[PDB]
Amino acid sequence: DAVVGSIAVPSVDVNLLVFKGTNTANLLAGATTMRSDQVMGKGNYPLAGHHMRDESMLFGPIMKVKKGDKIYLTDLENLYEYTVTETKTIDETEVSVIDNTKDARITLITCDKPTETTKRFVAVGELEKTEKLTKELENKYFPSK
Repeated sequence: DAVVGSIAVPSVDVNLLVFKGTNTANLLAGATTMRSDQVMGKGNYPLAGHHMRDESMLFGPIMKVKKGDKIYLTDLENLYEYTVTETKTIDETEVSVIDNTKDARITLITCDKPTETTKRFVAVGELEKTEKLTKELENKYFPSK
């Protein structure tokens, strides 16, 4: 499989699998990494997720994310907790929001519409804490089916 872990935003009912690489195959599977080099809990961790007509799917609901909602990320070894600090709409050409940073952060990227658009909604969250993933934490923040 191409799964590397999970991401969860409980305030907007987002609970998805994280895939390695943003390609046409992984488009509807879940959240997808955008750089080959990005590491969880370190630098910038950009993730892309499609905005479908069904607003509840994938990264659709992160349109309604506010600061400072929690974003949970895991590689099934560690639980990485981020806190939303900025939400914005940008043009798709502004690739700068994908680049790595010195601060530990997560960058959620989705289309601002389910239709064709050159505009992207971006949610940035700063890392607040890191801890070992346990059964209880996994089931709490990344719960099943």
